Amino acid sequence: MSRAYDLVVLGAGSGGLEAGWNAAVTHKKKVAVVDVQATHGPPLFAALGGTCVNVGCVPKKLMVTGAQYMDLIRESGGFGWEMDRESLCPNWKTLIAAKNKVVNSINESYKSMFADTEGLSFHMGFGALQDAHTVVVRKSEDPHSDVLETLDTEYILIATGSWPTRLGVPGDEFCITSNEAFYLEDAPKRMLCVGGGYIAVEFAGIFNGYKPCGGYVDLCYRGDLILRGFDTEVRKSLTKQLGANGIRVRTNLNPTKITKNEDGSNHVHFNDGTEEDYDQVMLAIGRVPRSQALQLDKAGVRTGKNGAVQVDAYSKTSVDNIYAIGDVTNRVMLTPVAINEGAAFVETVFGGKPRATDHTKVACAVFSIPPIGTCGMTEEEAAKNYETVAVYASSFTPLMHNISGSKHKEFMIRIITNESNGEVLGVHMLGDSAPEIIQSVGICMKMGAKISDFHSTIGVHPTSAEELCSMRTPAYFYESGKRVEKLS
Amino acid sequence: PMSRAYDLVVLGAGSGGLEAGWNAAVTHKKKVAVVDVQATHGPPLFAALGGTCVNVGCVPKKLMVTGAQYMDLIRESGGFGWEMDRESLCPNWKTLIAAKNKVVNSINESYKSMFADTEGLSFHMGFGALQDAHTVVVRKSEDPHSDVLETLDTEYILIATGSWPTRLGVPGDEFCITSNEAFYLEDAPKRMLCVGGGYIAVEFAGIFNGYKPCGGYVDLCYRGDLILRGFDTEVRKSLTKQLGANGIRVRTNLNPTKITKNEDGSNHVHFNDGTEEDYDQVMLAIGRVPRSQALQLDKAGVRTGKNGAVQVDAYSKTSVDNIYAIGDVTNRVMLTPVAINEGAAFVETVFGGKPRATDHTKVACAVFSIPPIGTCGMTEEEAAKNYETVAVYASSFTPLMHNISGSKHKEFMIRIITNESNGEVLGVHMLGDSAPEIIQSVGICMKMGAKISDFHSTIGVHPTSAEELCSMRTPAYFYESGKRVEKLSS
Ligand SMILES: Cc1cc2nc3c(=O)[nH]c(=O)nc-3n(C[C@H](O)[C@H](O)[C@H](O)COP(=O)(O)OP(=O)(O)OC[C@H]3O[C@@H](n4cnc5c(N)ncnc54)[C@H](O)[C@@H]3O)c2cc1C
Ligand SMILES: Cc1cc2nc3c(=O)[nH]c(=O)nc-3n(C[C@H](O)[C@H](O)[C@H](O)COP(=O)(O)OP(=O)(O)OC[C@H]3O[C@@H](n4cnc5c(N)ncnc54)[C@H](O)[C@@H]3O)c2cc1C
Ligand SMILES: CN(C)c1nc(NCCc2ccc3ccccc3c2)nc2c1cc(C(=O)N(CCCCN)CC(N)=O)n2CCC(N)=O
Repeated sequence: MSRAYDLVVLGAGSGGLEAGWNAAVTHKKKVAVVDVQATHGPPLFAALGGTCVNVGCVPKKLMVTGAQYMDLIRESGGFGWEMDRESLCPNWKTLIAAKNKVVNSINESYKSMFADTEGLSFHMGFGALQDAHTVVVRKSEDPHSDVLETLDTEYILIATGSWPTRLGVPGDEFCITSNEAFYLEDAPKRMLCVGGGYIAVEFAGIFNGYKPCGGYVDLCYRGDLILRGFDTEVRKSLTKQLGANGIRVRTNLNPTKITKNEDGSNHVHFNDGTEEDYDQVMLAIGRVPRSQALQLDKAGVRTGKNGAVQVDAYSKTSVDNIYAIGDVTNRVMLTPVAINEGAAFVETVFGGKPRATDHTKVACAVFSIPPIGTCGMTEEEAAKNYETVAVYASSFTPLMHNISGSKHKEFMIRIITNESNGEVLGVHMLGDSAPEIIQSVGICMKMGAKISDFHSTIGVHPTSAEELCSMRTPAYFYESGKRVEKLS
Repeated sequence: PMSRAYDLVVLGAGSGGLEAGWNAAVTHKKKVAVVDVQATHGPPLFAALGGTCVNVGCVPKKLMVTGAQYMDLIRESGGFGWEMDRESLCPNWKTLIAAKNKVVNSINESYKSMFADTEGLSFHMGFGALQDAHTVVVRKSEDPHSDVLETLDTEYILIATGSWPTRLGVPGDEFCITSNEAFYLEDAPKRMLCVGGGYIAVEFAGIFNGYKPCGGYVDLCYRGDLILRGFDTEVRKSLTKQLGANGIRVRTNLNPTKITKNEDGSNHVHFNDGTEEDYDQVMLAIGRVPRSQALQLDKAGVRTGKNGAVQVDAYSKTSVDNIYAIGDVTNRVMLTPVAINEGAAFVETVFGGKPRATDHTKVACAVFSIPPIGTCGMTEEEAAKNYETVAVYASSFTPLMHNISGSKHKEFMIRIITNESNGEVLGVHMLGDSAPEIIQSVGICMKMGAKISDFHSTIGVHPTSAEELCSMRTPAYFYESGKRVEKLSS
């Protein structure tokens, strides 16, 4: 008697719109894809495309690229580009519109996909399990709410991604998350980004860019230094060049309460004791698995660490026929990984040859101004595992930044080796054009690459990149996981 | 053997000549002498302390090209909300030229400082020419009959005089200019013919383009059908498109025949197709002869020929046993990170006593036009005639930033050339923004024998122009035995 659908994917995400499209076209199995909304926009935010196309990195980088202009219009003067530059402030209006046009360009492009592909079905609403083989689609995350559709399936994939995490404090209602920020009407004059994640730091740089003439962006981390887990030396070099943009970072400082004001402002109590009136208060304080209202309890698939769906090597949950990927698994909160995990799922089940995604030596980026590329492990972690760690480093001020007046801007490179055999463990880069370089580095590292491989390679002059192959001498080492200056 | 004044003389403070001079003077402690023709950058000799790559080469070029790119990244800002008076946006050439004369004349001072701060590495200011296998005489002028200042007595000699812009070889060449005179022009040129299809005329075509005074144009001009001889076909086509966009008339199959000054001062240019047009300037970027024609290598039994290319073996050792040559005057590969690598290999050879030969192959080049290009390895065409079964992976698109910019014609082209036999990457070719940065890290993967099966099993970075290198799994076409097909005849 078999069954009606072969698969039903919960979430039209980076991770779900791989898994479906691969099962429907490259294995011709019947697929349903459940997602809450047609196209981007409040109040559902996340749409067809996922949380990295609508309220993700696609719109993020567009606004960041716009925010890069402030610098490049300031700098221009030194190369003889004579300009008004006495009241040149931008227009947040025309950016968000042009940004929407493009997210909306993608929103309608993916619909064409369903209509024009046989065996690939859209089902609008909230997904929810009733049993191992039954996925009820409703109007609300509420379970007493109305059954729009009832899908009958052999397999269930879960790809519902993240949802940004809240402070749970007085006046927490008056603050905003990443989502809300993409759909603000004006450019906050007085601005506060809370947190120290890529989430925040990027958004600082954005808001920093679109200031009405006079007005500011305060950062706020509850710890000592911004960007937990990144290269400590790099994290510092950033906090300075952030400072030079105008961004006032503050540290070991947490809000205690917010309240709304006379003119709709937000009065903010701090942990230190100071009180200020900002126009907007962004909580960029990480994000968490969205596994609450799927009723996994009902079908009996384990969750745990902040509701993260528990999965084996191969993305298989505690019920054999249920699977999970992307951010709800909680393995890496990224777009390119959620994809890979989902492509590996189809190769495993419908594919034929079992496979599970390789989560390490993942080249990453943060689009700060100026931006960071990092792949592999920090000297801090390297010291813990490997016998002998060697640590190369170099830093310099690119040629243009002599003429450009931005004398502070500097490029910084930090390579980390296993001295046991002279193999590369991590590569950490700050400066403009970084994340472009880390990608093609990230390939060499995947193969397995020694510092001798790097310094045995002729340069591309003149570029920021060529100091990858001009780093021969180590700056210090680690033995027993303890810092040194030569091998004893 | 016999006790000499210096251990090593070097003719030219080049990228090569200064790498050799320094490594010998500190890590092997020899008494080195380095000859060059002037204090600092500028006319009439241009090339100075720091080589034909810091004074009238790569460095100051790539500043001016960063300076040109701000034309695009201004009328491009408009779409991101950057409303600004673009009314009569006339850029000041003088302030860019000013800015760079300050920057170069600081690397020049910073070279003086290392010389006078370094144990027995001496600088000698003149035209250094050979007297015998152990002698180098330094004259005030390039003419042999010119006054003598020094006569260096040495065990070894090194030739690092590099290259020199080649003449057009046609009446009216006296009225033209080269790379050299361009860096030191008083005003920016209104009507500009950039003559030649080398990477140097191309890069320089943007300079006059970006910095063209209002109501002015630039024409590129070349011998053949497709500019940048020897780069990837599909790149060279797709580039010329965007030079058109940028606002450049690329007129191929053209070659000026005669030039004659006018009344105002502009240049009246008889073309090869019986055409006549007027230009305020005419810059030739047609080639680089090795620069050996006044060193008297004949006189020391050093063998020249092949344009002036000093004849050298797999370890840089010339026809004479104590004399060596490196950089552009050798005429192997004419990049700067080669001249340097040819230098420090030469010190490991002679003074190190653990010989090493410089490798000229799988060397990543890059061209700084607008947009730029990054290329390492061999072109589809060359590779199909070395291999049973080549396989051309290809991809191209418009970025996110141009989606909203307006210049939605802009593209980022990535073509991977593999040997189908074993899927090993014989060559990568890239157009578009941030290319030369990405290729540098790619040239490392290829030097480790990169296979395609490595590229598309490495997780990507979202969202980046580069990430499309790992996205390519399906080959566009193949080349079964030197002839393009559409699938392998299996
Ligand atoms: C501001 C921001 C910037 C980012 N920048 C980057 C970056 O630069 N690079 C990078 O690699 N990663 C980035 N990320 C991370 C990346 O966006 C995510 O890791 C990725 O989108 C997760 O894909 P996914 O398959 O897990 O599902 P998601 O992308 O989260 O998609 C989930 C979607 O499925 C649907 N859905 C969700 N819940 C349910 C439910 N209960 N029932 C039914 N349908 C549901 C909704 O339509 C929702 O939009 C960023 C994230 C954010 C928030
Ligand atoms: C416009 C332009 C752009 C370039 N762009 C790039 C690029 O992007 N990337 C790249 O890798 N390469 C580039 N190059 C080439 C590079 O800059 C150098 O020319 C070369 O790579 C280094 O050669 P060299 O070591 O012989 O140096 P050179 O500088 O050529 O050494 C010779 C120097 O010695 C002196 N000298 C010359 N003749 C005599 C003599 N008879 N007696 C005494 N002293 C003498 C002069 O100062 C002369 O400059 C470019 C060149 C030009 C002209
Ligand atoms: C090969 N591939 C991975 C995909 N191809 C296509 N269409 C045909 C593309 C193509 C290009 C060159 C080819 C050369 C030789 C043979 C076949 C080719 C097919 N649509 C694809 C697609 C992946 C997808 C797809 O699902 N995504 C495409 C994301 C691209 C964003 N720039 C989102 C995802 N699931 O990861 N889509 C959706 C259509 C679209 N462009 O919106």
